[PDB]
Amino acid sequence: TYTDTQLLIDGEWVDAASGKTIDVVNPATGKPIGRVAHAGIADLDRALAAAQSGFEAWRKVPAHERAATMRKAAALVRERADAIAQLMTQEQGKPLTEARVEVLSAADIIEWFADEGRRVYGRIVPPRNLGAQQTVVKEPVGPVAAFTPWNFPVNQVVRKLSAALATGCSFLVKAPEETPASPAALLRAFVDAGVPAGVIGLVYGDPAEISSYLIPHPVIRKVTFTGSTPVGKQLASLAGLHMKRATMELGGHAPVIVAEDADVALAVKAAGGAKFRNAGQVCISPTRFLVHNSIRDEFTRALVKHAEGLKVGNGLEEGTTLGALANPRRLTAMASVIDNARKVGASIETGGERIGSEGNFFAPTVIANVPLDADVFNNEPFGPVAAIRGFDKLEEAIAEANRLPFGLAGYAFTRSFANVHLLTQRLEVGMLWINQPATPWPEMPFGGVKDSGYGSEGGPEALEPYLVTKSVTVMA
Amino acid sequence: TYTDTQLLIDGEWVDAASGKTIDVVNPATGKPIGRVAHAGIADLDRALAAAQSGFEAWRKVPAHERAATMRKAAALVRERADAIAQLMTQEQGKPLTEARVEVLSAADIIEWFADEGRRVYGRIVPPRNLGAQQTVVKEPVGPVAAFTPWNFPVNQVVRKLSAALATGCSFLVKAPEETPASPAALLRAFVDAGVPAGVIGLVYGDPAEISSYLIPHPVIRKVTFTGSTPVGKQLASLAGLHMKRATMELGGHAPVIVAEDADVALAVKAAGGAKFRNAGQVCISPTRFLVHNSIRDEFTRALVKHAEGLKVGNGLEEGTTLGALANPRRLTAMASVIDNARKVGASIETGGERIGSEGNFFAPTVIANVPLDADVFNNEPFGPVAAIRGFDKLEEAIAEANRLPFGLAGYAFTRSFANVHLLTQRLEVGMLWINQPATPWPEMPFGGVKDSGYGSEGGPEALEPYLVTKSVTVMA
Amino acid sequence: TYTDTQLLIDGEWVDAASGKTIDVVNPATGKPIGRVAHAGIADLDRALAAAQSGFEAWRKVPAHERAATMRKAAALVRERADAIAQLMTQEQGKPLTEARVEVLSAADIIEWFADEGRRVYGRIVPPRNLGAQQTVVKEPVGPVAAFTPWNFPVNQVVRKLSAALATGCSFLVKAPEETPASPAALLRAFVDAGVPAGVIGLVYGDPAEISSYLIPHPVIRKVTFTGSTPVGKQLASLAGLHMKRATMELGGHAPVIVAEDADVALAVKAAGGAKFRNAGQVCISPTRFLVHNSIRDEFTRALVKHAEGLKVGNGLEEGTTLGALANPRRLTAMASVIDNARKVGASIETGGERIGSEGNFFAPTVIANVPLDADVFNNEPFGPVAAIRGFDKLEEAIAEANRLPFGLAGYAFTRSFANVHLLTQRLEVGMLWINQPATPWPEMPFGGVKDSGYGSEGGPEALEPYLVTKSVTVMA
Amino acid sequence: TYTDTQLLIDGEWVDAASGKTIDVVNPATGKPIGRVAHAGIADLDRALAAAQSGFEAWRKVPAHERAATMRKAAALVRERADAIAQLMTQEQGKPLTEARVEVLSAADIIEWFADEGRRVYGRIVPPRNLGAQQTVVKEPVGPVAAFTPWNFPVNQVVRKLSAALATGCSFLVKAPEETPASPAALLRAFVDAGVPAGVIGLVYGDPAEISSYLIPHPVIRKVTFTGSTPVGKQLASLAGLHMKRATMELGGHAPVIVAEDADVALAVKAAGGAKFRNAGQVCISPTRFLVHNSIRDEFTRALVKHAEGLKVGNGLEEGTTLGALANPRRLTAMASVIDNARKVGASIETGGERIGSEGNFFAPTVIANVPLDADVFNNEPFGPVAAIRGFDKLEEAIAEANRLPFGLAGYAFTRSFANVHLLTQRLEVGMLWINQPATPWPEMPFGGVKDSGYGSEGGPEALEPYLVTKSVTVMA
Repeated sequence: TYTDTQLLIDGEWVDAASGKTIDVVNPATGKPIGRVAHAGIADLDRALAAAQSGFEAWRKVPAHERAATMRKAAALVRERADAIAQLMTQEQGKPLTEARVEVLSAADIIEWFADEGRRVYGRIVPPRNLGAQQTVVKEPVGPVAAFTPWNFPVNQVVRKLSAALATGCSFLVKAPEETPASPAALLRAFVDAGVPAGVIGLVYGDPAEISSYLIPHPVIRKVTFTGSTPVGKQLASLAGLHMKRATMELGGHAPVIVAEDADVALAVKAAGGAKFRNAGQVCISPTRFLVHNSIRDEFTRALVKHAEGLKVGNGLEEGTTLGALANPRRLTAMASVIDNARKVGASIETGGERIGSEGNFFAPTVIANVPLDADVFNNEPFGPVAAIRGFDKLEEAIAEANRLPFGLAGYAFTRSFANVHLLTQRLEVGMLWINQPATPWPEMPFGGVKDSGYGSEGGPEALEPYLVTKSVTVMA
Repeated sequence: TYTDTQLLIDGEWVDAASGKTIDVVNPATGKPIGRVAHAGIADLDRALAAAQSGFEAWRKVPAHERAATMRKAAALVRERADAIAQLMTQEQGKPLTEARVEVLSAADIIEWFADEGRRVYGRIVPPRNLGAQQTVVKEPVGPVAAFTPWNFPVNQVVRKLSAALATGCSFLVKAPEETPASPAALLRAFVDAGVPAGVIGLVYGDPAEISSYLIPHPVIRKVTFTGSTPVGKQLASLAGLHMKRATMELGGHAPVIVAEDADVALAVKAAGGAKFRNAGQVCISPTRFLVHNSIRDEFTRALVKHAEGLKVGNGLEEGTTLGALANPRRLTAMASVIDNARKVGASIETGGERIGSEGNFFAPTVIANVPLDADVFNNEPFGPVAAIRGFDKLEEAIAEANRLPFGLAGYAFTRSFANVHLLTQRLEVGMLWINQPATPWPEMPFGGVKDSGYGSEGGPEALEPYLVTKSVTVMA
Repeated sequence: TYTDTQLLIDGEWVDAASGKTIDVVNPATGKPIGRVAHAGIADLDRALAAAQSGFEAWRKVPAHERAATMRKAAALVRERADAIAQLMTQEQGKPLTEARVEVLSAADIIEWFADEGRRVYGRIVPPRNLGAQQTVVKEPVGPVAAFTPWNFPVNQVVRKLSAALATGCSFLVKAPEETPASPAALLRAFVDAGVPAGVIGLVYGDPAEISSYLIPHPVIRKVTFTGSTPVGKQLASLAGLHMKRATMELGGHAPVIVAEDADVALAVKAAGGAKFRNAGQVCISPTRFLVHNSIRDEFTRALVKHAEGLKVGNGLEEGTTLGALANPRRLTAMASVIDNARKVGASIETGGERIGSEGNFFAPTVIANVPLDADVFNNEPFGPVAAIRGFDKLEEAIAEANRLPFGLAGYAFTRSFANVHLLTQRLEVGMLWINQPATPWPEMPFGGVKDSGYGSEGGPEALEPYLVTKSVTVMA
Repeated sequence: TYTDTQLLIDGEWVDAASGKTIDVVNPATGKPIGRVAHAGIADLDRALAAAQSGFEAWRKVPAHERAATMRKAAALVRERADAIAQLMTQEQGKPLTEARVEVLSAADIIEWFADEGRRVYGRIVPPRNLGAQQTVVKEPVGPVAAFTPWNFPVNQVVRKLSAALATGCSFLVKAPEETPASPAALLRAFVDAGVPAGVIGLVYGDPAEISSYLIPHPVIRKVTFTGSTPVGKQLASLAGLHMKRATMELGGHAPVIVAEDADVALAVKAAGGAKFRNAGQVCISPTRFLVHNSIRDEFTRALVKHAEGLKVGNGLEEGTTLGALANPRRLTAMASVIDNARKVGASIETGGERIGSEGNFFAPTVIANVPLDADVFNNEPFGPVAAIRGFDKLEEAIAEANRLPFGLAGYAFTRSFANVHLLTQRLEVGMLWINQPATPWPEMPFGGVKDSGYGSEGGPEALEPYLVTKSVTVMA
């Protein structure tokens, strides 16, 4: 089974006013599995009024009470994690084992942010005149509009929602029409835990119509988007025209630097595992493997061996470790990336093809001998493709790593302090993981640089985009 | 004496390749006093290249060395304060005494920021696996494009410049064509102190063309603009379209709430004195005077008396306490504000006319019986005009204070703790001063909310728009 | 019912080696209710070995796991709060309603410290040479010896224990022989929640023999004591002789300043309620009431009215609001304080006598017209006695407030910002509460100044006495 | 030239009421050079009264004014660096070049602390009831009694003095009778800068009698001592008996771990150079050289060569790189250390004798084949003596590094990240420097663990022993 999804407005699950719905298909099959309410402008006016009213309510609830309510939502997300994961796998394609991991960590994230909300500290500044008190108070910015994409239906809502809620903001999210049930199950946990009516809202419909209406509207004080770099540029431009606070989490093109002193088995296990996680459909997925010439061939073979050991299948089989891609455009885009690679003289080491003629299954693919003008080494592939090149000198790996307008994550494998320290200072990324896969715990900052966007969704830094800082000076 | 001003590119004071200049007028007389170079695209290209190199240089200079270099520049600014102030008054209109105060407070800013650059701290997070070290590191964002207005020619530059230098970014500023010499003099103190070629640049010319070229350019990593709300919106739109970090300090419309228990005489002294400072051409200037009805008449008359005491004349003549407005557009703008007040039934209690027929002199003006639809109570007048309205309940004054889309500064006068705490919580402003005029020290955050923009220019918060946060996790 | 109490050593509840026990009496009755193991030196050697081994174990458990374990202990303390409170009332005398409040808030404290342990942050310092990394790491100091008194058997263990546990330290507490069962029930929750063997230890016996042995012993790296000022001086002296880190929470003598603009009903309700809480047996209990002459008489009558409305009785009756004093020396000391008051010419307004001839019931007592040489206005009474004097000028109240070598808490009632600000800057206390009773939440610092001791048991500051800070600089 | 030194009391350089003096010797010659006033109880009484008044004064001076005053003092210290260094070398023994370095680094300290005084921040805690404001405020503790040793006469004073002045405490120091003039000269820079009468005081005399009088005295709120472990224990015992805040910087015994992958030449240059700095009379001097057996012989010979290169002679003669030891007790102490090394079977590889028959000259000495029971490997030698021992496993070196009750500084040389991280975690020291000598900058914490005491003299942490934390909760 798989349920139809409704809008959440003012504490109620409701149909759109007009009754219109959008069909939802299972990517592993191509067959309808349900429908989602298609909101129009009238449903949006009701969500906005409600968000305003919810903000006036929520900002008055003391932080410790807000925290206890959020921890209650978290316990419910944990309990319902298998049922929610089954919804997710069906609508998005990832393996059930991966969906379960995603939802359980959603509960972890909520819990950390609930406690963070109690530690939004102000400051007292030693004054220039002892007869005055000089303070810096932090307070919530107001109603937030969030736009979240399909690759992690739950986890891309959960950080934004948790940070908003921990600060005293209300929250109105447009989630993906193609993966709508698992984000709605997340918000249902919050409604059941006692977050009052209007603090949270959820809508689905025509993405352009919704974002063009919410972002200029005077109820909304803060906008947050995660998605593609070109769509973000369009939304950050609209937000700027209406002077709205904005954060953006966009495309990455993560380099992997395998230094001469690297453990190779480890690199392959850690970066290769990470590459094929959610079929490469991750803003932090390692893409450009820069491997020292001394071990390049050995690395390339071991990666090929890892790709070929993946069990492609419908994500509901527990043994499936590579599911279908999320939707048919991902096939088109993977076909295009692989064509261009062949055309520019790269070698397709394994994979490189659609599997079957039903659903969106594409084969895990490793490209070697990749020239620098290849599409895969310039545009974000966002799919189950690795591209390998060699280097001699660590300084040339770093410059390659920094060549692109992205961005976001980077990985490396090395053992010397000197290399760790050099990669730390020089690599143009928001997050760098060395000798392990990505472990984006909620207490670590998470966000990009350059075209990958700005603002963090972890650590205390994650609260700041939702806060206003106010200087107060009172002469006694 | 008044000097002609050049562009600063890659260590060198130079003319524009085209040789073009713009005439500089003294607002007190209407008479030409000098000229400034009118930069074109070609000179911007050399500034941008120089900025790139300067960033590579300055990012490598240890913070304690950057700090000592910045502190020398500040010592130079102090040494040259009379000369700088003389240039400012001539080009901008303010009295010599206020110019000197601006220039000295510039030095105070540079010093605080010099020291703050040494305290851009990272952090170490207790890890989930004890074999890994989880750190968060702070780094400079990159080359900055800055755009600054004419109201405080030196001070609007210095906070942006100081922030950028303390973090290790390079800095390219477009300063006002109408007030070129005093900022160029500030920049010349930094060159003479030892800031290397390319780290700082200064251009003048057509503002639209400079903005449109610098903001989309891939060398610029971060944009900062101080100015009016409409231009900031156009600039933030563009920044967004090209995914640039942006901060904005825009229009204010500061309410002043004089409560039933206020010390009226202190209220007149503090907020009257602040009103006519720089002839009200200040983003935090008290404008909407909300006075409890019990003391409204007493307050109006005392404010009228304070306006009448002011000595209007040329800024070089000692005695002068209110100079000329900075340009002919401000006179037209004041007559419109006053014509509208009268049209809508308000009473001009004093002032309200041009003085003489040469230069930009406007009498200090107090308006009462102001209806809620008068231009002065909706648009930022940015001029030597106070508007007074009465209230009965503090709650009504608070709701009026929040009514407009602006939210920069707020003022109040009251003695009860409960009202301090209420005002602190409820007022939608970035900065609030109670029982005193504004004292915007560099250690205090300084920035807006709503249509007044975002990002702070004081406190440790002023460094954050100039920094990227990198999560680094290394497994042993 | 009421249970006999054992030692906790190495995960096991055990008798002392020798079999010796100490009888426990109910203060409301004077009758034996049980016994507690009397530890000797051999039991201490076993506790110390175990604490060493527990420290090596606990310091290796990642913080998030430590937190989850502590939150589990907390949920068990919450569930068992009524059963634990019944033990407490019996052995200590406080009303059951007060005992329940104490234990429930113990669970709150644990939960806040569990999350605090995850936020023990290090720092990265911008280096003087870019080739080095300069860091500040925080790590646990080691095995802690804690000595806790009888007035709040559970809450004086719980803060020390929680802070130790959140930092990675092991913990060995000597709890009170006269109130031993409710602290043992607290530690039992931690054992049941999965804190491993030896991380926590609990012993009872001859207070001088235990503290003389634990404090010099090389396993113990940190000592913490809460109790009387003269006993602390002796223990801080021993700790200093063996160079052991020490914190001390000692006697208070809390002033209450009721200013001329005070709400009187509120002052009486808030400070009077607080005075008779746990029969005045609290280091923060308001003792010296300094009331403005204009309302002194009205305050004195309303306090008398509050004291006379207390229902004296055995604490197990739900309606009892003043229980018996904790032990027979409290009667002797209250007899002495009241004698001296009468002798120096003070007036006993109500109470002043033992009630009955069984148990330790003393009457709630209010003394007025108190000269400055009266014992009650110099030595900490630690019992159900208030002492009232007048003042004319707020500055004279403050000097009186600051006259004594204590210390700890202070209270006031006033409405003006000016007074709030003056009391804030001038009053020599660790904690100041204004227009309310004490609400010592775990997120607020808690500790004294002067003879009241040093170190805080709340806020992040509470972790620092358990941490070592290490500067690390590594040249690449 | 060398000058006689006086007491500094309440703004005035004065003699002791008794008129007594102590002779000051030049350690390089044995010859008298001057005298210092020998303070008695009566002069201490005037210092204590003056300290009380000075505290009342300085606590009222806004932090930005305190900072500017401190920065002037620092500018004076720089101006007078040759003169101060001349006094130091004469009285203390170190070469002129090292004295000048000490004096200049003093100025650097004062400046950092000046700036840190402006950033003693309080905080605002999200409240449990929104009608209350919960703040935590920082205040100066009160008058300080400081006791400082002869090894860095100016530098051991300056950190304590700077900390105390930045927080707003007053300061009374007993400096070394054997090296009086250079600290008095430092204190004279603060008097000439404008620090008011009473805020700073300076006495000399009988150390025991001064200590016993100042520590129990009710004017003294905080004690700080730098010195040997046995005297610190006696002083901490007394501080404790009178419930005074105390910090202690005591004996160190720094291990140096040269790992199998070390750069041996850098190891010799960094830790050899640091060994003979101030002829090893430093609390963080490398002493126990633990060298991997593979490179031990290479290391020993290179260190012997570096010791042999040093130029022994009077500190005023240029060329001199190792001066005389500071007093005759240090010669006796070195002969004992060397007599014991030889008795226990170690080999003296170079040095190990007195040079000449006048003054306190000792040859730079390297000892190898050192058994674990030799005095040099258990007691702090505080002299120009390195002891070398080999190891096979890094784990054995780490367990030796931790074996002693001292734990001040530690050094290592290694290239692998895993060893940096291991050493960082496992070494029981306050400060660790890897691949470089010690660089104790004022922004880095500086303090011990175990028998080396407690409290930091660097970083923001250096201010915390000089501050009290006050929780303030005000209900509207």
